[PDB]
Amino acid sequence: SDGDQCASSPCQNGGSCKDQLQSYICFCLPAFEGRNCETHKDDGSA
Ligand SMILES: *[C@@H]1O[C@@H](C)[C@@H](O)[C@@H](O)[C@@H]1O
Repeated sequence: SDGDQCASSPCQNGGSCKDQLQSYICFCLPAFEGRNCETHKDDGSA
């Protein structure tokens, strides 16, 4: 009962949305980045 910021799935790139205290959190893979998982980390050779 601390606000629901996971109704329209704010996460992206198949990110997992989880309702947390105050705000929320997007659980994604280690190869992804960004607040809403919208930055595919494709480097490999970098
Ligand atoms: C939610 O967590 C993320 C990290 C991925 O494993 C998703 O497939 C899962 O549903």
